[PDB]
Amino acid sequence: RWSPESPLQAPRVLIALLARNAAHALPTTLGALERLRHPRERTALWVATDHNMDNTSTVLREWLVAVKSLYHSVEWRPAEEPRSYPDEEGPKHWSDSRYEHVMKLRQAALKSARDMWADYILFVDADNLILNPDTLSLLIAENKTVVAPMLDSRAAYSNFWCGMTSQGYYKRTPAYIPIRKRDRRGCFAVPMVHSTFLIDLRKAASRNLAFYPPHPDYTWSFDDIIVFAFSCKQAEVQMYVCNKEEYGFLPVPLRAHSTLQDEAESFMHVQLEVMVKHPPAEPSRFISAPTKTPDKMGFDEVFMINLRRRQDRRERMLRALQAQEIECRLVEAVDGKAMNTSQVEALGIQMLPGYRDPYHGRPLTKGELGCFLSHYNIWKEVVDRGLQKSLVFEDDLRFEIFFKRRLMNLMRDVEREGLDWDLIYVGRKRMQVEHPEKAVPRVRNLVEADYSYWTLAYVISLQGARKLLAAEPLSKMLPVDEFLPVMFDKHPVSEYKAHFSLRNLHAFSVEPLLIYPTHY
Amino acid sequence: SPESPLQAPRVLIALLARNAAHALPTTLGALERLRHPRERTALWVATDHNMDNTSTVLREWLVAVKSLYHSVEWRPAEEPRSYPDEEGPKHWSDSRYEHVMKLRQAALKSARDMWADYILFVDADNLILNPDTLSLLIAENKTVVAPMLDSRAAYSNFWCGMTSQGYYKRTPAYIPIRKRDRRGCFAVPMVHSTFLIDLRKAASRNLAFYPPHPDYTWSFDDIIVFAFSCKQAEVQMYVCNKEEYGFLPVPLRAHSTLQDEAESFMHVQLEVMVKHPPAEPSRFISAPTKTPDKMGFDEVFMINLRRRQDRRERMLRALQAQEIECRLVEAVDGKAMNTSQVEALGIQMLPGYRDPYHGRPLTKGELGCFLSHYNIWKEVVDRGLQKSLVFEDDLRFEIFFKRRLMNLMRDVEREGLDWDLIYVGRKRMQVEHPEKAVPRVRNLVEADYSYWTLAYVISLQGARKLLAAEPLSKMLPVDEFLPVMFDKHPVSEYKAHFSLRNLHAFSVEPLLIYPTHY
Ligand SMILES: O=c1ccn([C@@H]2O[C@H](COP(=O)(O)OP(=O)(O)O[C@H]3O[C@H](CO)[C@H](O)[C@H](O)[C@H]3O)[C@@H](O)[C@H]2O)c(=O)[nH]1
Ligand SMILES: O=c1ccn([C@@H]2O[C@H](COP(=O)(O)OP(=O)(O)O[C@H]3O[C@H](CO)[C@H](O)[C@H](O)[C@H]3O)[C@@H](O)[C@H]2O)c(=O)[nH]1
Ligand SMILES: [Ca+2]
Ligand SMILES: [Ca+2]
Ligand SMILES: [Cl-]
Ligand SMILES: [Cl-]
Ligand SMILES: [Cl-]
Ligand SMILES: [Cl-]
Ligand SMILES: [Cl-]
Ligand SMILES: [Cl-]
Ligand code: NA
Repeated sequence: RWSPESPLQAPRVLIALLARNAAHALPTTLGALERLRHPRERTALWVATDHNMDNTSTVLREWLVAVKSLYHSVEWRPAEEPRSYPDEEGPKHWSDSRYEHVMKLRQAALKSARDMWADYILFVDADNLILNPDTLSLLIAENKTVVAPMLDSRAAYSNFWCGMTSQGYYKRTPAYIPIRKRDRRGCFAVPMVHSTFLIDLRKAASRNLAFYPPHPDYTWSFDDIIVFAFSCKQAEVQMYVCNKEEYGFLPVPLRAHSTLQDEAESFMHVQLEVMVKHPPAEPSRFISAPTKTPDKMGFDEVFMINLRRRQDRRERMLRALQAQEIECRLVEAVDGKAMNTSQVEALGIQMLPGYRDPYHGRPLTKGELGCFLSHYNIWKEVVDRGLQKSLVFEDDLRFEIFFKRRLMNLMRDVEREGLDWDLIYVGRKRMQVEHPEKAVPRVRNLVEADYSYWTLAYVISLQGARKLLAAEPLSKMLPVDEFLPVMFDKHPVSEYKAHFSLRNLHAFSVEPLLIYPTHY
Repeated sequence: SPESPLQAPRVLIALLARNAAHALPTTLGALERLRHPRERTALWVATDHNMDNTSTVLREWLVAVKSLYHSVEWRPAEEPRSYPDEEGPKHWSDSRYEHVMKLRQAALKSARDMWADYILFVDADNLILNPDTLSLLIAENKTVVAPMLDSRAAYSNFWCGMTSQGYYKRTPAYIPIRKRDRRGCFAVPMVHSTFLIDLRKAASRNLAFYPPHPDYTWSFDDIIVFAFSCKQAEVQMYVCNKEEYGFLPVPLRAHSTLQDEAESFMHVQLEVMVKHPPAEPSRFISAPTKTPDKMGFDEVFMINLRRRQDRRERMLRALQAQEIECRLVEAVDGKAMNTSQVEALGIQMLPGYRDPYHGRPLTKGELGCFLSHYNIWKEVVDRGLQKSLVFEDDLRFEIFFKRRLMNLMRDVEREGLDWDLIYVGRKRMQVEHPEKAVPRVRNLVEADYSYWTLAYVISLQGARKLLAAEPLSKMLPVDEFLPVMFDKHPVSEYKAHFSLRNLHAFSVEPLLIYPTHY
């Protein structure tokens, strides 16, 4: 008698989470873990927290109380005091006592996973955003003993090394950049993975892995990720990292003497990166992130040019600003194509005679016409309202880490040196690279702007806005990203600089650039 | 870059023990020796309503083995020692049925809560000889599968039919499965006692030992409730008989006794030693020492060729387990006698005998076999042994052999019966009609034509009658010489050579001893 058997239940996974000073990330992080597409009855939670200066243990307690019932079992290990290690130089410093405790904690979770007869233990760092809900399944599918998903960061940094130095140090190899950029996809044998990775406790070799104490043959630095990575060579467990698709993101780790506000803003920049091509990462339905309140960053006005039909750029940029606690006046761009040639003459507009595209030798486009007129209207509004220092934004740009603090301090430095300035490039395309641009003395992170090529974001002074309107550019219309290099007299073509008599613009660029385009 | 092997699946062995002290050294010994990794095994043990030291045996075993297993759960309950609504230790009152169903549901919840792959139920008196039974059952990849355990009778731990009312039902499938005629894993409506549940299967979630299913309307019986639970879960119960897995005592009536159980499980140990080495106990439990006696006979003999050590040790083991003590009579090797030593004894064959099957004359083995029985006959007369019991060395003891044989001799001597010979093991030849009953003495018949010498009781008056005929001059095979002496041999030529055939011979009925190999 043939009789069909019912399906096998999903593998049993223990999600082990260590949390110290992570209240900034838990709404986005724990919310992602809830929504993992793995049956919660085949999932268990293991949570350890201590040495907190923020309200990390409170947020965890409330999340766990909220989801305790959906899971197979929950383990809760808080420790309110002490709030910091007796041998630390700061919270972002990795002392040996901190290295030891975290090693003991991951061993504790590992033993905890073994004792409950789980199939897998998945480690997730508290600021590791596992955006893809299928990540756990895809990692279980590769059938590796220790496999990790390649999480994306703002820099080359990711949760894996391609080389190692026979003394445990990091090592570049030709394979890193290809894997990191998803040019080669697959699951690659690597000497080091960390942050988030999946251990398959079904494999016999997993019985020989340990996070603490180090292997008897260990002879390297007291460093948690090195100790575990060495446990894998001795167990002959090969570590793998996969990038076959996107899984999640993570912030670049700070230095020892970094602050918590550094870390908080770093994870906020992670949320920005996600929004470059994804919807904003949603929080848990039981945890709320604290209300933020924006400001103008000390400028007199913050503009953002946006064409009304570009709705999604608008919503993205306003989300990107809200999270940075930045507020702006939205300025509706002039649709150049919507201008019949009658309305073009009604404003006295004529192209700069004999203008050709620097790459296709073509005339001024209706699109560039509207772009110029949008900035021109902002210059007109600057003079009307007498705005001393205004910040101008276009609507398709990605922000650097610590954008607000880094910009507010250059303005404070420029002011304390009383620098006579008209225009400060916050984002541009530096066309003069063969020798460094002339550093501006006494003002850190500021150079004299040579030939540039964009208008993504700049700071304009009321003096500068007068100098630009003064040139009467409407009659000699030129792409605004070239009208400016003409005005600070660094444009290459001399024929163009002839049509403008008084080219007296003090133009400086922020160095390095704080704003880049989304698409490149 | 190769991946390491997967660990063995995770099994929880659930063990409900009540009044099992007679079995646990043997049963637990079998379990602790299963070929399946101990780290991939967990123990769940619950005991209560004990009248024997079951609690102490399990505790003694658990304390020893605890440190080798993934986990040990342990649920003892010393008081009360018996159910308030019971009629005896072998009575299954509703309170017992309810408590047992709850303990199995308790184990099923335990196996689930600990993320086990399988829960294995083994009753405390189920002997799992085959160490591969657990691995073999896991391999069949079923959701509820039981190994077919062997019993002394047609009983086993499965049914082939179940009525619309939940009652047992015979089908033509049962006997071939039971005898290992068909060897597979067969879908059946009932398995119990020892079976394996696959907790990896989504359907195993719907299984429950207690409470009964909402649609349940049958008797408040534990095995029925679980069987109906699989039905509602659309889980097919299977039983496999591909090889031998283990043995199992036949259950007893409600008004049965603890000693009936202890001796009935000893018969499993006996049935095991028929074709296997004896079933060893756990190396962490000591079995209770046994004090052998003589059963009231003046002597108990056991004929054994000195060369046949295998037979000797087996019989000695079988006798010790039954608390019976014997006098080993080294047999007479009829083949080792050169013709001159045959003549020294003055032995002539009965002129004309030929085997009723292949027609050969009397053999050398049949000679020494007669001389061994003959030499014991002399020793009964020598020592004045009123009643003695004679054993050969290749015979299979029935259940309750000791008490049943003692009780017969007791009814015999109470009725003052003029007896000479009592077959305990034989081959009955007259089978057309029943042999004659001996009034006022149950389980005893006047022996007609018989044809074996496995086991028999003999009296001093009988030992004299045999030696009186002086058979060494007219020697038949010893098993034909007796039906001559009590005047039933079909060959009147053979009965002619014996002038006086006055022997009073009887037979236990049914027989208490049978041959091992046929
Ligand atoms: O005393 C502590 C220190 C850290 N953590 C937790 O352990 C994880 C460490 O995260 P961090 O952001 O603080 O660490 P980094 O971003 O600096 O990157 C880390 O990546 C590895 C983590 O897998 C190693 O911890 C490595 O030493 C370290 O550089 C976090 O989940 C943190 O919350 C604790 O529970 N208790
Ligand atoms: O109060 C109790 C009653 C019983 N048991 C245990 O239950 C198992 C089965 O009981 P028995 O072996 O004494 O009874 P049976 O030999 O007759 O076989 C059983 O066959 C099925 C096996 O489950 C059913 O349990 C059925 O009720 C019962 O007859 C035994 O291991 C016994 O130790 C307990 O632990 N506590
Ligand atoms: Ca981190
Ligand atoms: Ca039984
Ligand atoms: Cl420093
Ligand atoms: Cl310092
Ligand atoms: Cl320093
Ligand atoms: Cl114990
Ligand atoms: Cl049979
Ligand atoms: Cl039955
Ligand atoms: Na420092």
